Parts: sequence; C-alpha cells; structure tokens
Amino acid sequence: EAPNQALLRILKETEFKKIKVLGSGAFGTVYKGLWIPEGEKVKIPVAIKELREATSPKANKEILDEAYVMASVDNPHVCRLLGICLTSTVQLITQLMPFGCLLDYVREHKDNIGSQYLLNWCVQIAKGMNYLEDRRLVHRDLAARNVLVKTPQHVKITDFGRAKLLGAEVPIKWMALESILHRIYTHQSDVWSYGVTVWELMTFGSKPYDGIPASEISSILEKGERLPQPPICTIDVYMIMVKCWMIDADSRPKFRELIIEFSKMARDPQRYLVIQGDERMHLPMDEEDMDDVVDADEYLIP
Ligand SMILES: COc1cc2ncnc(Nc3ccc(F)c(Cl)c3)c2cc1OCCCN1CCOCC1
Ligand SMILES: [Cl-]
Repeated sequence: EAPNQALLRILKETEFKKIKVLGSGAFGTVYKGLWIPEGEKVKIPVAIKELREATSPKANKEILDEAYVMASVDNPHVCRLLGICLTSTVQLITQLMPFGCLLDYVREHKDNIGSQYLLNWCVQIAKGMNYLEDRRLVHRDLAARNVLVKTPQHVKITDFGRAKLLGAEVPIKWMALESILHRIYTHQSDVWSYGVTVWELMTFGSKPYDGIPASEISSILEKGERLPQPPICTIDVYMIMVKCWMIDADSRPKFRELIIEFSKMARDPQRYLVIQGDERMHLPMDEEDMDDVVDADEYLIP
C-alpha cells in the first residue's frame, strides 16, 4: 500500500460565524455554518458534525476514523473533509450541501422530479463509487440517506462512518447477502447497496421492504425474493437493479459498467423511465454579505 499523504487540517473555532442546527438525534448533531479561513477574505458555507455533547472517548475514535477517510478522498461525487476543529468535543467540517440528503429530497419533490434527473443521479453516484473503488475503499453504507445534494444537478456521496480498505475487518435492508450471513464486504457488496439506492430513487423515497422486520431479511433474500419493480421503471432499468442483487457477487455489475449503462440511458431518458408530466419539469443563501461567498469546490489549497 502507498503512503497516505492527505493533509489533515485543524481549524480554530473562531474561524466559524453564523451556526444554525440542521440535524439531531442518534449520535448526530449536524449544523449549518460559515467558515472564514484566516485572513483570506472568503466565506465558505459549511456543515459541522459533532457526535453528541457527551465527549465520551468511544465516540472520538469513531469520528476520527471518519475524518481520516473523508480527508483522504478527492473527487466531484464524494464529499471532502475541510478539516477538523478540536473543541471540547471533536467537530468534522465539510462543504455545506444546501439541498440536503437526496432521500428527503426525492420525498419532498416527487411531483417535480423527471427522468433526466433520476438517471443523472445514478450516473453521478456510480462515479462516486467507482472513485472509491480505485482508492480501494469499501463504503459499507451506501443509501439515499447518505447522498447529499449540492444543487439538484450535483450529488455527492457522504457518511464514511463504516468505510474500510478492501480486505480489512447495521443497515440490513441495504446489505448484500454475503454481508448479512458472513460479514463479507467487497466493492461488489457496495454494488448491491447501489441497487437499493437506485430503487429508493425510482420509488421517490420508499422504504425497502416496508413492514418486513430486519431479522427476516436474510431469510427472504435466500428464498430468491427481491424488491419489486418500481412503477416508473422500464424493464431495462429494473433489470439493472436486479443484476446488482445476484447471489454470485462476481456476477454483479461493476461501478464502471453502471456508469456506462446509466450514461447511455440518460441520453434518451424517456425511453427508460416513464414519468407522468415529464418533459415540463424544472428544478432550482441567507445573508446580505455574500460578496465573498465561495463554494468549497472552488476553494483549493496547494
Ligand atoms: C442542508 O442539510 C444538510 C447539508 C449538509 N451538508 C454537508 N454535510 C451534511 N451532513 C454531513 C454528513 C456527514 C458528515 F461527516 C458531515 Cl461533516 C456532514 C449535511 C447534512 C444536511 O442535513 C443533514 C440531513 C438533514 N436531514 C434531517 C431529517 O432526516 C434526514 C437528515
Ligand atoms: Cl435497516
């Protein structure tokens, strides 16, 4: 393995400004904020992740692993760590993803999301994932809930809580069978969860195996049962979902294949997804001083 020269950047608590809350519950408490690097005359919209108030040592070992992973990734369809703040408790800082989690976003906008968007998202996520594969990370927690929306046209994979290097050492409904039965995890098991992620999108945010309790899942999945074909889905699109769910993990698509297929499909989006009222579908920030606002994507350091 090659040296990981990712630069971990530590940031003074005084570099943040306005800080409203966005997410609570579980370990979570995620805030919206503003980060003004040094004397640099840029304001950077940021999200800030604490693993609760109670700074109990167990939590910090988990959050620091996350930081290590997020600090190591560099690609447009994957969220990067801007740095950390060593306050009383540990804070992760990352580019604010203004439109939130993709899951909530599809739920929130069923009526105005069209085929081009859905297919483009699939393309972008297959890219994020192929990027991780190159850097040999197994994400282990791909789901619509862990995909964030920079703009309706730009999605990025986040939440590296469970990311690991291939061959190292619990959301059941997104997990490949080998993972549920043997804790085997591979790029190919990520593809399984990719399958499920796609299904969440094609159903505008349904819950996978709604009603069935997580303990039964591997039983069902052995019987040969899979998620049903979503209404908007041609067999072409659904057959791709289904291949993500083969028992033989090597018989599953590669993320590189997924990019190509979804890409082809996104050139003629009405031939693959049937959405009522499709074509006529158009989708789309809080301070007077916005002169100096720079997206993190345009904020680079040598
Ligand atoms: C405007 O909304 C967000 C922007 C975000 N921008 C960047 N990152 C977010 N989350 C996040 C995820 C993992 C991380 F390590 C860090 Cl540092 C941040 C963000 C989370 C955001 O909302 C968190 C999700 C809010 N919902 C609330 C309802 O239930 C699902 C989650
Ligand atoms: Cl679950």
